[PDB]
Amino acid sequence: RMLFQTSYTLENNGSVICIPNNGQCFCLAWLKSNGTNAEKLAANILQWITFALSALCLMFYGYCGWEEIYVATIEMIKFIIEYFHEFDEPAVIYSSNGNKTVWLRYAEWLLTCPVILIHLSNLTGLANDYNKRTMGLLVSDIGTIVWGTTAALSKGYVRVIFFLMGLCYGIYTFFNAAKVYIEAYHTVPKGRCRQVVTGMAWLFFVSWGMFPILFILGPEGFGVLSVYGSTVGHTIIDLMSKNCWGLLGHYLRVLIHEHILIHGDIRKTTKLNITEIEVETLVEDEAEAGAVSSED
Amino acid sequence: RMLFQTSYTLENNGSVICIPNNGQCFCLAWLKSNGTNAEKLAANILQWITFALSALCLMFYGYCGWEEIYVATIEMIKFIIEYFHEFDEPAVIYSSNGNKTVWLRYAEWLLTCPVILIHLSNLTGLANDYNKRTMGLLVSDIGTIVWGTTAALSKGYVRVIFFLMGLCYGIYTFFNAAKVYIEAYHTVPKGRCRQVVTGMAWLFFVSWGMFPILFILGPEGFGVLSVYGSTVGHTIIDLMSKNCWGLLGHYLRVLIHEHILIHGDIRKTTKLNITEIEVETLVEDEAEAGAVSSED
Ligand SMILES: *[C@@H]1O[C@H](CO)[C@@H](O[C@@H]2O[C@H](CO)[C@@H](O)[C@H](O)[C@H]2NC(C)=O)[C@H](O)[C@H]1NC(C)=O
Ligand SMILES: *[C@@H]1O[C@H](CO)[C@@H](O[C@@H]2O[C@H](CO)[C@@H](O)[C@H](O)[C@H]2NC(C)=O)[C@H](O)[C@H]1NC(C)=O
Ligand SMILES: CCCCCCCC/C=C/CCCCCCCC(=O)OC[C@H](O)CO
Ligand SMILES: CCCCCCCC/C=C/CCCCCCCC(=O)OC[C@H](O)CO
Ligand SMILES: *C\C=C(C)/C=C/C=C(C)/C=C/C1=C(C)CCCC1(C)C
Ligand SMILES: *C\C=C(C)/C=C/C=C(C)/C=C/C1=C(C)CCCC1(C)C
Repeated sequence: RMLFQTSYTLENNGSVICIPNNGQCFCLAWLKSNGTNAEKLAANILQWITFALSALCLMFYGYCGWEEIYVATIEMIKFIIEYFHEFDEPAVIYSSNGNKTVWLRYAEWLLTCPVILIHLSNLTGLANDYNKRTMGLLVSDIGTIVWGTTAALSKGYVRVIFFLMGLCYGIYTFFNAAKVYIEAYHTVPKGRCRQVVTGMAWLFFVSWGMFPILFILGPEGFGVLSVYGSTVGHTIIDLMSKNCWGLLGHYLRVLIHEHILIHGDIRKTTKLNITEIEVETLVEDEAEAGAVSSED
Repeated sequence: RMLFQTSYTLENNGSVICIPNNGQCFCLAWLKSNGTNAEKLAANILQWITFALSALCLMFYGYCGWEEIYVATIEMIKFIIEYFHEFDEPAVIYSSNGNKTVWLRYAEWLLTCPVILIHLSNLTGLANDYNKRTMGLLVSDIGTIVWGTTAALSKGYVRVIFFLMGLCYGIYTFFNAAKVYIEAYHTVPKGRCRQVVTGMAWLFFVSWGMFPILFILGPEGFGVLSVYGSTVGHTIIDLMSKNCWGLLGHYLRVLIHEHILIHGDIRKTTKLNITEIEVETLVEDEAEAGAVSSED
């Protein structure tokens, strides 16, 4: 079934490989097993469940809001490609140094990173503007993925360097993502909205933190995980990172917009000090509309 | 000098290739010449000249302004890698379907696309905020590059489809980039500043428009251009796209900031209709500060 050379003969007591002169690329490295049938079976189940959640989130969003639908849109196109060509090039890149690189995974990331990070910069959905910090988040995160993809394509000390360059960009991303969530928390009304923001923060840092961990564990790192093993781990954090996070996002947005429908846009001036930061706290009381320096 | 297999024997009248069983990947496709010595020589000269311009722009910017320096920073790191490992994997990816993909080129693009597009969204350097349109520009442009990179890694009708998907995202980018330049033109003071904005628009559309043209002409498309031929074409549009555009950008920014130093921030309300758009026209006269509906 492969469309590289899979048939060869060993000659001179396995010191020579002879192949048909049919123009196909050849490498033993490419033919290594992707894992056990149990790992594969587990991966095909989690993918269908991902397809189901992607399908239901989309129809649900069908009843502003563009970031959640798009991540579900990209996720459904991803599943149709997995279904037909999951291990066909270039869903997997089989390269000259013998590496298998899951370009399918890194491509989806590059596609939706702006969408997710714009949504990070718009949790309430009320903003029409994005600050300087949003721009640093996008630049740092895209650098991270570009260095990481380069690390996956490389070997030896070149892989180590590009991974370290990704980690430096990544730390800058995590640091600034943390400030956004802190501002969001003190912006939204006091009740359920702050539960959802707290939920989104946990989902975000755990699921995003797991990507560099799965890199180090996978064939791109120390080869602890098999390819199916890596797919299974990716499906779990994929469900958290995309479907669940966007679902919680849409829910938060609904709650905020309903607050404007009942109480109206009643802002405050919570001056944080987690520094000398400032925030417009939506409240349910018209009376409350003053400067509350809550130095953290 | 290659670190894939370069030594082989033809057997049974060229129907069989025999290779040392040394674990190296092998493909004839990878060994095709990259072009003539004249093409190579031309490419090495334009690269040094690019290194020189990248070096001088950086020192010059050394005497806010972060987008121009970064593009020169990424450009210098690019040249040191070209100098030592231009045709080593993964600066070029040699893949199982026989393709050579210049990952070096696509990586630089992904890295700086936010930087350039943020700078597009900040020509005057006075804005502290970015509108909804900036976000669509970044999402569309990163999609374009992801589809294009996928097209370069693919073959046959799969390459055609991903290229078309890139073109659809690309058209959305070009359309919205055009509106930004139109707003910028009617925002800046009447004199030299509008010459520079006009210069930046021409540089941008010509240099950005040439990338899909060089794709179609290169090994990733109809193979009209050789690899050195493609490098030469890339160096020319690289000089325009990065160094020259950022230099004109820094110059514009200086002019605008000097306007605030002499006349001060005197805005207007030029209501454009190229629709029902609005603009804050910086003027050199305190008197002029009214609504000028200039329906285009
Ligand atoms: C064919 O090459 C193989 C290399 O595997 C040789 O087999 C082994 O021989 C050495 C003895 O020098 C042992 O260390 C290994 O234990 C042997 N077996 C294996 C499975 O590795 C074999 O001797 C060679 N034959 C000739 C004629 O050179
Ligand atoms: C070895 O294979 C080659 C294939 O190139 C054969 O060479 C050619 O033979 C055919 C005649 O059937 C001609 O059409 C070509 O013009 C020949 N030359 C070349 C350069 O292509 C050759 O006949 C084969 N030998 C044997 C014993 O099968
Ligand atoms: C801020 C977010 C917090 C979470 C961040 C997770 C921290 C992971 C860092 C590990 C350093 C260890 C070195 C990593 C080098 C990776 C490259 C590699 O695997 O090298 C290939 C090998 O040398 C040839 O087979
Ligand atoms: C909006 C910006 C204006 C400028 C935009 C430029 C327009 C280029 C479009 C061409 C369509 C022609 C089809 C292109 C298909 C490309 C894929 C390809 O080369 O296919 C490989 C081939 O089939 C196997 O060798
Ligand atoms: C599809 C959805 C998401 C959220 C994908 C996220 C991917 C990452 C956060 C990747 C992060 C990396 C880091 C932090 C450093 C090493 C290289 C990586 C790209 C794996
Ligand atoms: C390094 C600096 C720049 C400005 C790089 C730009 C690259 C592009 C504009 C690429 C555009 C593409 C398009 C429009 C459609 C086909 C795929 C491409 C990625 C080549």
